[PDB]
Amino acid sequence: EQIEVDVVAVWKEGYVYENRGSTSVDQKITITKGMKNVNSETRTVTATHSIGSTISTGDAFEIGSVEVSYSHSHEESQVSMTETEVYESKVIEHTITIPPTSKFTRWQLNADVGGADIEYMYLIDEVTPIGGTQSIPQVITSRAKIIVGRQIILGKTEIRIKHAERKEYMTVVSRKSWPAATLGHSKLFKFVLYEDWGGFRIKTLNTMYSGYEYAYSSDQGGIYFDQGTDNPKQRWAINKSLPLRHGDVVTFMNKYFTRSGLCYDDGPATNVYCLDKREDKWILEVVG
Amino acid sequence: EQIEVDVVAVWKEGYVYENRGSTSVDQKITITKGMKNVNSETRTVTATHSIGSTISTGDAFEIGSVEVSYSHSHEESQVSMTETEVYESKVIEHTITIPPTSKFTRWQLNADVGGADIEYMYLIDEVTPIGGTQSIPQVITSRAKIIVGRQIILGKTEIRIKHAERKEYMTVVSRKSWPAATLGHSKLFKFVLYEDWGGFRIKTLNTMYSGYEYAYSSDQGGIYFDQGTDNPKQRWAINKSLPLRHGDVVTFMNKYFTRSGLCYDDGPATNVYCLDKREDKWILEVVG
Amino acid sequence: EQIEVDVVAVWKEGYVYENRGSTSVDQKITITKGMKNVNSETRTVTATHSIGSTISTGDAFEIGSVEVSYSHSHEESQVSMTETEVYESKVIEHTITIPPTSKFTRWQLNADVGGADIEYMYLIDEVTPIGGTQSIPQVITSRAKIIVGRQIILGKTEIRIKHAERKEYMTVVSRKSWPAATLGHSKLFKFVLYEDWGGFRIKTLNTMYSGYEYAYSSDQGGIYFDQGTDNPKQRWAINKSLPLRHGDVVTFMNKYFTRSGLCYDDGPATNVYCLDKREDKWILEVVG
Amino acid sequence: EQIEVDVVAVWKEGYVYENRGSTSVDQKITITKGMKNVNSETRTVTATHSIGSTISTGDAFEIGSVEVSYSHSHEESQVSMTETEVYESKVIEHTITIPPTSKFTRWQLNADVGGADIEYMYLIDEVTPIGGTQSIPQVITSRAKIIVGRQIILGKTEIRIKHAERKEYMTVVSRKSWPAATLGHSKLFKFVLYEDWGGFRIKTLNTMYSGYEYAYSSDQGGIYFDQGTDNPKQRWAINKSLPLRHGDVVTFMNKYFTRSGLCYDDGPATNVYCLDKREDKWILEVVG
Amino acid sequence: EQIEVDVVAVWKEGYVYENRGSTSVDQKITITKGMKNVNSETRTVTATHSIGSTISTGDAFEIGSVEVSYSHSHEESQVSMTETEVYESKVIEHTITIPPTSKFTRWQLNADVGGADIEYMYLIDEVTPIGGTQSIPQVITSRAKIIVGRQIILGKTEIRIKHAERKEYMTVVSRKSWPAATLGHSKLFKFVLYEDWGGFRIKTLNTMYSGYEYAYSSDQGGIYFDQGTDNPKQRWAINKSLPLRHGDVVTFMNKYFTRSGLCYDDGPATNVYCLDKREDKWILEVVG
Amino acid sequence: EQIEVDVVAVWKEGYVYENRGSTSVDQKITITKGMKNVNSETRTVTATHSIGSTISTGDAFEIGSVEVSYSHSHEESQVSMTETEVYESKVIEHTITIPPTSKFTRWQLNADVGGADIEYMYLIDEVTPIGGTQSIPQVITSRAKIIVGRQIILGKTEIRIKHAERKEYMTVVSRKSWPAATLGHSKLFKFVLYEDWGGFRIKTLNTMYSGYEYAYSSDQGGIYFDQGTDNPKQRWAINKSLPLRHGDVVTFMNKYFTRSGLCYDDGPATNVYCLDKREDKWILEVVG
Amino acid sequence: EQIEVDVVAVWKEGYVYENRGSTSVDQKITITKGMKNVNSETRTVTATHSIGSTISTGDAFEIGSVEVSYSHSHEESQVSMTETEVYESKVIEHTITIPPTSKFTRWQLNADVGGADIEYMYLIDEVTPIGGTQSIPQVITSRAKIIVGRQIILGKTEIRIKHAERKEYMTVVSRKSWPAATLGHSKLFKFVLYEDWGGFRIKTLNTMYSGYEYAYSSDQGGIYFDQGTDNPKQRWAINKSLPLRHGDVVTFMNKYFTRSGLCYDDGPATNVYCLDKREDKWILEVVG
Repeated sequence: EQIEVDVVAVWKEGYVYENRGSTSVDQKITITKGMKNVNSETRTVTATHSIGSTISTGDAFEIGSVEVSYSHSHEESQVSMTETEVYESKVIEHTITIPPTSKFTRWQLNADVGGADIEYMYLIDEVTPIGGTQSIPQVITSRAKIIVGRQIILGKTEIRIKHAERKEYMTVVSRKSWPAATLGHSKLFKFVLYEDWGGFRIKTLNTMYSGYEYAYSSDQGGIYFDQGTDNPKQRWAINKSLPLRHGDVVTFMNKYFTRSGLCYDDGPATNVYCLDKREDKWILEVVG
Repeated sequence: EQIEVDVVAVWKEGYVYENRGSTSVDQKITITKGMKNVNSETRTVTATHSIGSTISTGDAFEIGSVEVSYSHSHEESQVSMTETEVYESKVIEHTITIPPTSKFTRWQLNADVGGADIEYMYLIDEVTPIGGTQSIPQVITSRAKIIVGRQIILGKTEIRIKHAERKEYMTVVSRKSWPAATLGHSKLFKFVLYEDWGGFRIKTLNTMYSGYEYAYSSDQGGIYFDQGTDNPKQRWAINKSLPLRHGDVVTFMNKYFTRSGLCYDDGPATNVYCLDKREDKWILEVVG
Repeated sequence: EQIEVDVVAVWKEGYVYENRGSTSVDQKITITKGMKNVNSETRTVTATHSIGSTISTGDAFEIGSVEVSYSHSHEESQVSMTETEVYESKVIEHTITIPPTSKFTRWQLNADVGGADIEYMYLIDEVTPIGGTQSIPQVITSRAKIIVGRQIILGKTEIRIKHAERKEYMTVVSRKSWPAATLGHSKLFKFVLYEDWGGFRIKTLNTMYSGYEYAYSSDQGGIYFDQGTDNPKQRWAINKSLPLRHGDVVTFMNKYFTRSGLCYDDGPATNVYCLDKREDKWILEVVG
Repeated sequence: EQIEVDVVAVWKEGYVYENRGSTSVDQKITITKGMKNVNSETRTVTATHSIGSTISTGDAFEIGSVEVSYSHSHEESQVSMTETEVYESKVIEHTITIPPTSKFTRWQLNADVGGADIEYMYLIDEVTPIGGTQSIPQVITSRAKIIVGRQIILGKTEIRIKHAERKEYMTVVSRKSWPAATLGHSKLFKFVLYEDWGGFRIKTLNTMYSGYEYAYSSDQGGIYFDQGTDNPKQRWAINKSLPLRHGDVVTFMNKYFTRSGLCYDDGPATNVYCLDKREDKWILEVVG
Repeated sequence: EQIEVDVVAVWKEGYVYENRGSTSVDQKITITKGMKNVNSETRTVTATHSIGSTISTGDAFEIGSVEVSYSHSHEESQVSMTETEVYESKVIEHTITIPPTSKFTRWQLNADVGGADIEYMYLIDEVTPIGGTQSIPQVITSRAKIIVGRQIILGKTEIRIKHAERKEYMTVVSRKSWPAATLGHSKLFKFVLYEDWGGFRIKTLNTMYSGYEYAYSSDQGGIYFDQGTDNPKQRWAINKSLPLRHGDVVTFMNKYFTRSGLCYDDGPATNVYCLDKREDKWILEVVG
Repeated sequence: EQIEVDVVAVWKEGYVYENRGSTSVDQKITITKGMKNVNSETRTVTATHSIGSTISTGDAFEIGSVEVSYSHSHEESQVSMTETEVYESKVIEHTITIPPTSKFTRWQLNADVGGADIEYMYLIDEVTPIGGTQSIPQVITSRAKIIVGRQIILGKTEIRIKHAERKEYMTVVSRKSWPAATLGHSKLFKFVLYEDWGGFRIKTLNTMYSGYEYAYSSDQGGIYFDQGTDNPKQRWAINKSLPLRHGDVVTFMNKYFTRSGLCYDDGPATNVYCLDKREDKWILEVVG
Repeated sequence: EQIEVDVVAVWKEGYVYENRGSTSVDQKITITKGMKNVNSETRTVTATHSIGSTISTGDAFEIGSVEVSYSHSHEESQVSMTETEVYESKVIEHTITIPPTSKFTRWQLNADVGGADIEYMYLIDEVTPIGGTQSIPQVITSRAKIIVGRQIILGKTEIRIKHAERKEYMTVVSRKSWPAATLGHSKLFKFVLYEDWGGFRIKTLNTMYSGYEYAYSSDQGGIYFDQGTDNPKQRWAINKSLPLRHGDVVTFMNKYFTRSGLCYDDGPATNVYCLDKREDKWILEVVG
């Protein structure tokens, strides 16, 4: 089920090499791009035992005083660091033999695909004789055909929500005596996105307490589930325009709490919050 | 005993290279992905001995005072750091000679297999002439055939539980005068998963105290074994839908304590707890 | 829709190699240029419990005093560093065999394209016999043809604003009871640039409160939206001369607050400010 | 519009290799030159809460005293480092097979071009038989032909000033109720250099307040714009002798404040100052 | 305008390799020499706000005392490191196949050229059969022909002085109401070296105050310009014997202040001093 | 003017490889030897401003006391590190194909040449069949022919003294009202070594004060010049036996102060001292 | 003057590789052994100037007190680190193609030569078919022929003593009014080893005070020279059995002070001591 689309590729970085000499030139251009995230968690437990003892004689031994301050201190400290480095590089080398009196031109464009919100690095290497009218592509526009996943029909489509950075699915647990959203490795928990005039409602199918089905943000910040109402707190706002599709990255922004968005945070007894300035990317996928 | 399945591969990262020049181009793309975990445990023992002695004369030697504060301090400190670095990389290089007036297109998809919860990196390299209608695959869906292990029949199947990160099996030991779960290298300890209307019950076969067979979470957090009851504390919730199979990664989430899950933690005299926000991955395997 | 333009390339770095010997020489020149940005965020929580106890006897036990100061201190500290290294290199090697009694000359120019504000590294390698009249290019001027994107018609063109460094779009949220600009991953929010005699007005289409449409800077610094007036606070100044085009990097400088410019900053409940000495680069793109 | 010039190349570093043996020798000489600039900006926020409580009994409980000093301290510190490494290397390898009974001689000269103030590394490799009269070039003088940019006619030439290190153009903003120079990404701001008997005057075309056109240094240090007068404060001194040309690196030194020069500095509400011992390099370029 | 000269090359480092076996041996000797200079400049701004409050009750609440010392401290510190690494390596590899029953001998001499004060690394590789009378060159003397720059005629030669390490020319500015020497990027400032019976006088041509022409050292240390006198303070001593030539590295040592020499130092409002134990190398060059 | 000499090479390190198999073996042995000296000089300037204010009420507000200790502290610290790394490596690789049933034997000897005090690494690689009587060379003695520089005739030979580590010549300056030795870049200063029955006298030719010609050590440690006397303080002791030659490394040890030797040290207003336990190597060279 | 000897090579490390497959296998085994010694010497000079001023009003301003404690502190610290890294590696690679159904066996023995106290790494690589009776060499004994230096005749042989680690010869200087041993670069100082019934006596030839010739250890520890006596303090004990030879590494252990040995140590005014637990290796060599 593919769809046509207008891709646009804006410039990023160019490079030209005008070989004028009689000899040819071998040329190698390596573009490296590398992320490296490290998450350390040191716990330290220091324990000191100090025994001070001062012997002083000023009043009775009149003429002056001798104050002998002995002191001892045994300090036992136990540290325990725990790093977790994760790194990802992408080297891209291109070896080209540039002929004599030919200029080589690399144009690195960043091709952003419309609709789908996909982007890809679009290099353009040319080798042509000199002198000539140089054609620098500031913005290229290509007509692409995206092969696309199954469309999510809002209402009557069971989709499981997944956090993109964590790779942990959205689950339902009982905080207080209320159903509440939490990140978890379980794929059993499913959701159904609904659309009213107000906005998007995330309804659960697997809920502990019966009736309490539609997700909403509390005054505190945490996510709980309530009954279907006309409350703007239980509505949400999706970043991508309809229709929603398989493997679609979205960011649920609360309608009442306009600033805040559905996100991960290390809270007490719940870890899916609607905090101010938090637009966490949720990949949503469909069940078989 | 293989089974059919719908694999789906969502986009991750793309890359295009439009060679337009008369000369061909050799191209090398190295994708590195490397984890590195380091676990240090420093113990430090400092020991100071300080001998202060102050001689003061203000009262008797009237006009002012001379206060001579001598002091000494011998500090013997012994440190003992112990790191344990473990690193795992996976470099993936692809050398390709791109012909003249041909574009090369790499599409990196992340192929998530349905049911089994397996995922794999699915690269798609193409080399085709220009200009042409570009076909960007946002979501590919493939029909795969998983060769699958032996199915776990809930009741009448002896399975030993194993912690995925630690590679240590679940064992039974006597905490207080109660059988309790602990991580250990022994494979002799076996379990039988049962399913009632409430949820999943982890029953032991090798227990110290007779009768106390089914796993349950205490008010404290630690795991103990009790008799068969209608208590939701002794039920559990598995992340993968049935049927359970060999080499299946699961996360046992307590039914009463909805937030907490069966997990590893450095506690006193037991190291398998049901702590809040802890979904530790247990690979469960079948005995021969 | 391409346009002609005068490119100018000013000198950066030169290099000459006069091989005079009878034997030829293989020559390899690697130009590396590498950025590496690292963003750590350590949170530390130290917790000390100290129990001092001093036993002193000076008054009653007359002749001097024995002051025995015992003390204890248990210090539990938990650190949690989180780095996020991102690095980008660009190595450029050129292997050339220089013949006998020939000089090789590399001239590295930095070719700045006019109008479009694009720049690219322009190397010039020559190989010629010796001795000869050396031709050093301080400033080359080339006539280029920029392939350019769709032109933004000021008024009647829906453009979404995007922060260049963050790759986050400009969005509208309700700060206080006022519509206010914020960075966000949502592409649904669109803007229309207007031009009066005073300057450039950024009007929103998707606003929460009706009427409050045109962006303006407050006395505090934060960006809010107001009605259309003759106020210089709601005007702005764009760095590139007209016409504005697709994928155009701009810097909106407030007309009233001449120093300040539309920018990202970690504020409370809004993150798009007009702070003094802040010229953040906004790529603006057109909707399909 | 090229011009002739006398290039002079003074010695830097030599190297000789006298192969005397019957076998030839392959020789590889790599000259690396690498800059690496790193700009970190750590912000740290420590927050301690300490609750000391001491219970003492000396007066009433007569014979001595027991002073029990309990104390607590919770220290929450949040660090946030942000490095920005930028590195640039230039490796230059030359592989040469030196024949038997031939000496190889590399002479590295630093060729400084006259007038234009351009410099380039000028290597001289020779391979010749032995023994012979060695010709060491301490100072070579070459006649070059610089291809030069468009000449700046002082008065009636609109030139935009650009900071070389920052790559940020000179702009005009309103500090106090006075037009003042600031660095900015806007290319709209233009200047016209004038020459009187006193010195060089930097006049603006785009000024906020009408009349206040010519740049001058204040008693504080900051740059403002005033009317045309016979004041030496508004004159300047350019490092390169006339005529000024496209892509010309200059350093504007104030005539009154002889020590100080037009430069970048992080001041409050203006960032282009005339500070003592500051000769910042301004590339000045011409408008199309 | 070349001149003959006696080069002398004293030993540095030798190496011999006596291959005695029937098989030949490939041999690679890499001599690396690498400088790396790093110049960091960290600025740190710490700001603490601490609110201590102690509540004590000893006098009225008679029997002992409870002293409850609460305390708070918010410490905001901003660091800003700025390194500037510059590195220069020179690897020199020589691959040689040593034949059977032949010894290879490398002798590294450091060839210091007379008069001109130029030096160069002079390797001597030999390959000869064994056994033989070994000829170790402790000191070689070669007759070279230096190609030399234009001679500086003392009086009637305009030369601009340049600091070798900084690559900044000597300039004249007004410190107090006196002309004073400073480092600067301007090449407009010229000097004329004069020679009397006493020593060398550095006269300026471009001076602010008329008459004050000849350089001299003050009692403080800084360099100013005075009228022509018989004062030894305004004389100087050059390290190289006459005649002075183009691209000549010199060190101006004051005649009165025999220890001190013309040098760079970060002083207030002047940066060219005559400090004790400072022999900074000034390259002096001639104007076209 | 070459001279014969007995070289002796004592053992350092051996290595044997007995290939017994039917297949041959390629073998590569890399001997690396690398020095790396780093000279950092950090200057730090911390500046604190602290404003404490305590409000206390105990006497008047009778029953106890409230002591509110507010405090503030602004700490501005500026650091400025400056490293200067210099590194020198010498890798020596030897690739050899060892034939079947042949042993390869490397013997690394350190060949110390007599008289001249030159040393060089003397490797001996052999390849021979097995089994055989192994010939291990503990001490080899070779007859070499040193090509030697011009001999220094003690008296009537102008030689300039040079510090080996610093590469700075010995110069004469006026400390107090006395001529004194200092390190400097000037080659104009010359010396003449004289030999009496007592020892070696370093006489200057270029001296400021007439008569004060012969070098001597003071009671303080610094080097000054005095008239010719029978004082042992002005005599010296050279490490190499006569005759002295060009490029000869010597260590001048004072005859009176037997422990101390002529050396470099950072003193006030003189930097050539005769300190205890200081045998700095002076290369002495002859003038043309 | 060679001598026969029994070499013995004890096992160190083995390695076997049994290739059983039909395809051959290329195999590369790199043994690296690398020493790296770094000797830093940081000198730091901190200088604080602190101006505290407290204004207090409690007595007169009755009801409580305001105590305003202002304070200032300017801390100027200058650090100066100086590392001196010296590293030496020895990589040893052996590339071998192991044929099908052949096992490769490396046995690394450490061959210690008798008498001479020389040792060398003795590898044994074998390649043979499988299966076979494996012959593991725990201890090999080879008959070698050491080519040996000139024998030292105890009495009537002038030998100069040299410290192995420092490469500095033993010299004589006047500590107090006594001749004393010191390390120095001078080769003029010679010694003659004598042997009595008691032990070895190190006699000097070049001594300052006449008569005081034979080396002995003081009660302090330092080495001085005395007349010939029957004192065990002036005797010594050599580690190698007679006869002593050229380039012989020895350790002189005092006969009276049995624990202590002739060694280097940074003492005041002498640097050759006889300290407890110090067996410094002295290479002793013969004069020509």
